[PDB]
Amino acid sequence: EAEAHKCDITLQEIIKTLNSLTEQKTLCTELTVTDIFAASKDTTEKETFCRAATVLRQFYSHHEKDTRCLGATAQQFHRHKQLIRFLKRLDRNLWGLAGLNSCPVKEADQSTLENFLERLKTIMREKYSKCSS
Repeated sequence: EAEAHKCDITLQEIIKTLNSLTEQKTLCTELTVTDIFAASKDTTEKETFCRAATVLRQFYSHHEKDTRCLGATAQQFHRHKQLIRFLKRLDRNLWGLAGLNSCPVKEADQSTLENFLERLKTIMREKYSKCSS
């Protein structure tokens, strides 16, 4: 394989991964991030992945080792480790498909990661239901 539309395999898999991070999105999503869905005009899916990929980088780099998401139990420690891994995979694949270099994320106020991930699942599914025809 080689001739095709990079979107059916790499992206459908990137969708199930986007839903995997939606499992623990209540205690770790209480950390305001940037809202990249306030002004979408000429931005396509690839541009929205490189931007959301930069914000996803700060999520797995800083919160990956923050007592905030940790909690105070040994069980939440093993579960948290699984969240950081699923993130690394979506940080290289989400924008890896975009094929971009710099992505100055900046037009956005302090939104809550709860509504951010919410719009991430809605955009991935709704727009990928027509990726292939």
